[PDB]
Amino acid sequence: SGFRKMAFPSGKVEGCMVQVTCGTTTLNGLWLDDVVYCPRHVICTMLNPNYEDLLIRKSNHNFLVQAGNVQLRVIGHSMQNCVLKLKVDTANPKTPKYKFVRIQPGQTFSVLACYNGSPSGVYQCAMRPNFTIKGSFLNGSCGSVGFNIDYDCVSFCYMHHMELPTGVHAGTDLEGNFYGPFVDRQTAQAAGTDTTITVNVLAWLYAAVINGDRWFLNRFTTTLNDFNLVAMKYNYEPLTQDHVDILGPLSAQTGIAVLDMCASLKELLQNGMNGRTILGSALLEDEFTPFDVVRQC
Amino acid sequence: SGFRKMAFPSGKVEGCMVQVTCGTTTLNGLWLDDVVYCPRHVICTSEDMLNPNYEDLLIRKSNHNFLVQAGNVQLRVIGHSMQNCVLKLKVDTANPKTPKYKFVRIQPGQTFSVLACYNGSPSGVYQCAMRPNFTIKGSFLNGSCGSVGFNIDYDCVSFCYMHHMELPTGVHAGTDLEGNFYGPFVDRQTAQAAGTDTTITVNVLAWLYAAVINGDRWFLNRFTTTLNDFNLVAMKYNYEPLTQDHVDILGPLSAQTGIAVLDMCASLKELLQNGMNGRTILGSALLEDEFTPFDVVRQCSGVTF
Ligand SMILES: *[C@@H](O)[C@H](Cc1cccnc1)NC(=O)[C@H](CC(C)C)NC(=O)c1cc2c(OC)cccc2[nH]1
Ligand SMILES: *[C@H](O)[C@H](Cc1cccnc1)NC(=O)[C@H](CC(C)C)NC(=O)c1cc2c(OC)cccc2[nH]1
Repeated sequence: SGFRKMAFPSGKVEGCMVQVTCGTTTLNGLWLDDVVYCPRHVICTMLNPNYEDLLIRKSNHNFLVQAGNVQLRVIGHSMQNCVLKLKVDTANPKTPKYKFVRIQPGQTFSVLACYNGSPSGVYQCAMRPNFTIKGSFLNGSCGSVGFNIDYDCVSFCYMHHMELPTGVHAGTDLEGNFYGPFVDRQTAQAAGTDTTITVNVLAWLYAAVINGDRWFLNRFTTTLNDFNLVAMKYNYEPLTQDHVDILGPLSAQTGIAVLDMCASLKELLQNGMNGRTILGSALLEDEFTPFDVVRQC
Repeated sequence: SGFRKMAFPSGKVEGCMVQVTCGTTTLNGLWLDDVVYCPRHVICTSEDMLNPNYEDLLIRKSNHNFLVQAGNVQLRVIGHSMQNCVLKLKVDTANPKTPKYKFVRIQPGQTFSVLACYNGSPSGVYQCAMRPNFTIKGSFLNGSCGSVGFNIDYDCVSFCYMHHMELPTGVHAGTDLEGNFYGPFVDRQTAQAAGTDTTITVNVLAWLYAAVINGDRWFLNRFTTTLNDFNLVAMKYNYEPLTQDHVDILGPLSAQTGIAVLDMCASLKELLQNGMNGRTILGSALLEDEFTPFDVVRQCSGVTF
């Protein structure tokens, strides 16, 4: 029992992390097979780069790639969306089975925060509805990646690129397509209104229940359309039938019908928590997916 | 910027986790050089667990009653020792992946990372604190036994915790890697009292500094206090008394922020007496005490391994 925000073991990703330097700039790259992936702004001196015109000026020898102390030799370079892809003479012997994945808003993943090619720490976070993440990313953290692990397979879903003036974080998938509307330029850019991930809050109540926290369990039910009315009011994401289907196995575990759980949540939204806690949080937690709960419970 | 509860990178420990089986009980072991460390309660039986005589039980046991599996490989158990509450199963092969490591006994209030494992296979990593009452509030399911807690100092893995049991209340208890329990607990199936917990005052202060460093200053007040008057508020709220040693350890944080320790304490006093008024600090509606002052500086300066 017990319930913690857990990250995936980071070892398979630790073995892919390298340092990439171009000119003055150093950040992190991901080394898989004989390719090294990193943010393309590694080639910048920043307020509106022409990335094609700045890339042109660079040649293979202008890129220094270091895997621990081993200096890799760069035999090719190309730019795909917002990532640069450096061909190196040497396939990474520690490449795990991996995939590249574009996650949907609401899904979760682990971040291995790195500096100069070396790991500092690992932590779990969620792709917000507005396509940002609330991480811990200092200068030099760019190129750190987010990932999920299924048995033996590393699904890479995020690579870090920037901090917004608000202090949240934006980045790309490993094809270099930004999540959200952001661009890799040094402007004030607006995230967008955020919202809570309702299907994740419900999953976490199911987790609370499984752990003996049941005080919020009310004697009401509600309808999907009537709950949704309340969720719009409290900037919660609309709950869909797909979400109900997803919450089914937790419903049958606890014997609490999803729409019953929705009525408990409605009353929580409408009257607060009254100073109590749920799984040791005084807030409604929306960064656990239904899959996350099942994996841990 | 940003501040997260961050675990150490777990790679060096992942290569040390194995699956240990004795009779019908399987759980996790830690394989370092030619030794596999695990909870001795692995040798026990359903009917033995109210008060096992571990010495008697260990004598009836033969190396070949112990199956240490490492991935697809199976390791050759050569010897069997018992050190306090841990078993020491000597195997033929040394772990080629053995990190540089230490065994360390930590203090209440310090933090570490747990690599939660089931069947010798890593499941997830998370950062937690040894509570003042020597329990931990983790996430541990049957078969999570023998998972380990550690800290990393650039190169060297300091193992401090090995998980043994869940108390009837749902919190966790375990030992150091010499098998000595943290707290009054014993490795038997009986009710055992954790006894009163307190909040780790020095860690709450460290986390308020982390909040200031990250732009979250609303709680900063125009007051001061002394240690003694602070420690009167704190005891009322089951906060650990703050010592001069604690104030000394916060000094680097006071210096980078411009906020005297006792000033920050005055702000915490007010927070205990009046709550947060529905507001958050670093995303939390409660006061967080699982970041030590070393954790804050480490994360905020981006230390690496
Ligand atoms: C780790 O494998 C679990 C710890 C745990 C975690 C969460 C909830 N419960 C237990 N394994 C254990 O071995 C603990 C150790 C005791 C000393 C607390 N549990 C048992 O050892 C145990 C109890 C038990 C019972 O009920 C008494 C019946 C059959 C087998 C069994 N094993
Ligand atoms: C890459 O290491 C840093 C990552 C970082 C640093 C500190 C905190 N969090 C993340 N990212 C950058 O240097 C990028 C470079 C891009 C634009 C090519 N820029 C930003 O991350 C950035 C620009 C910017 C602006 O506009 C100047 C305003 C506020 C915040 C902000 N962040």
